[PDB]
Amino acid sequence: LADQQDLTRQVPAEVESLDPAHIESWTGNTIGLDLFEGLARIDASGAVVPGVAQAWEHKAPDTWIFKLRRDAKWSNGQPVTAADFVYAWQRLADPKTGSKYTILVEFVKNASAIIAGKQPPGDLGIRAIDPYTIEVKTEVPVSYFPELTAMAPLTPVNKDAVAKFGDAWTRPKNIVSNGPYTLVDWQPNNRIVMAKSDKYWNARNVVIRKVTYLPIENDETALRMYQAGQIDYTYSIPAGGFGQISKQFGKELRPGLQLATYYYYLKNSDPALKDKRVREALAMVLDREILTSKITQAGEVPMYGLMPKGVKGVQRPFTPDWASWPMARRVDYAKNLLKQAGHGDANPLTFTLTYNTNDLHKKVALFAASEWRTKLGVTAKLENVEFKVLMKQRHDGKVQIARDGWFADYNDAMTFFDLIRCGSSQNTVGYCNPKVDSLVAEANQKLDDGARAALLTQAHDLAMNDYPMVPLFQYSADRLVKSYVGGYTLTNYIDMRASQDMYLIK
Ligand SMILES: [Cl-]
Repeated sequence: LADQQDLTRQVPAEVESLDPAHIESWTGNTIGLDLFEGLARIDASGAVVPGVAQAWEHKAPDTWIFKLRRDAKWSNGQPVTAADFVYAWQRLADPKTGSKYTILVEFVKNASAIIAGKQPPGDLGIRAIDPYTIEVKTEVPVSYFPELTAMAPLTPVNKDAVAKFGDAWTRPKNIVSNGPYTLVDWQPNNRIVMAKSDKYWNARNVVIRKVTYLPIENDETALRMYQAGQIDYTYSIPAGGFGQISKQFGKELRPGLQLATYYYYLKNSDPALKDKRVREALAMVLDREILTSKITQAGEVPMYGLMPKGVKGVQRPFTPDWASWPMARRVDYAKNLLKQAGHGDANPLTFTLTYNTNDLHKKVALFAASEWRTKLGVTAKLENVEFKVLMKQRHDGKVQIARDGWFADYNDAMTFFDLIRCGSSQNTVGYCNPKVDSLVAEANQKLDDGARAALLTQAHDLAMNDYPMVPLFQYSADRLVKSYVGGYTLTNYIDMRASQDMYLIK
């Protein structure tokens, strides 16, 4: 081990919140999971390992038991118990809380009714049998339920701290948390600093003593800082840079694909975008082969639906008929769709295309705009905003076409269905197809995984034929991590890599 154990990690934007109930993003989960620990954790390899729960058991199809360790503590020295989880999950489910991430608790018994305000939060199917024993009842059987409990929004929250401090409870001077690190400094758009916690039950095995998170929007600037030794661990690499970066940094460039999809949000209540024919036309004209081979260049794979190849629970991704058509044929068909929809040359379309400030996103957006102009005569005006603002605008439908992207929360197709299920808190495009939903509910009754998969595949295909959004490609996991950073693996496919699992060598 190295004498010094400070780690500096770059994140793509200012974090939206450090309150587990309001955490929505990759950045929020990465930072929040250093500060809070749930029933389980995802380790450096991507494996689900014990968190506050030392063990768990699938006692019945709809029932899980979690046995908590007895020495889990909050940062103020108070014990962590079953009651803390009951409170946290009820709070998450309560619509008065206003969480945008109710999807994770939705599998729990009665959660839907509670979210809808039909039943009180106390009815939620999580119970403290005793201070160290948790019982969770689910609406339907979920074989992988423990994976979900490793995400930030299901971490416990300290009732007293929230009660005493209200909206200021996550401020460094007020916050109480139970993870391997405690928050020392939070300067928005500047830095977040955290220090190893001596109260964490597994402190003796936590090597990294200080973690610094720097929000840097521009990948090139991030690269410069990495090169200067200001950063040990980047978010990604600049678009089009793989070649020169590989030559200069070699194996520090950690390669792979992620279980994550890059796509354009479409406002489904838009007067034009509400027409499936318009959405489809916009989708079929974009050349994802050129996009990936010439613009992104980091191994990204063209995608036409939400399911990345390799995700458990479906048989295969969605690949539309036209994916293998000559472009000229693609364009003719798409122009005819616009005509059919009443948006021919007599009624030209203009949209605003909003993305979060970043060089890759800008490049992708410029490409889409030119593609749509030259092939369809559709005008997309580019607009860049801060990521936090973009997220809010998508929720509120204040953007028409928007840069979006989803990282799997767990390795099953269900995580991607959170984007298109009627009424889901993360269905921001506003799509609703009851047949798709009923097919999913049916799939989740199947006793056989094969049968389940078939139905989920059918439901996914059915949804994508409606083109509720525009999938572009599968995210590349490529990033730079210094040679002296140990513990990094290439098998963490959802890219949930906690600081406590790494260590500095040399
Ligand atoms: Cl394509």
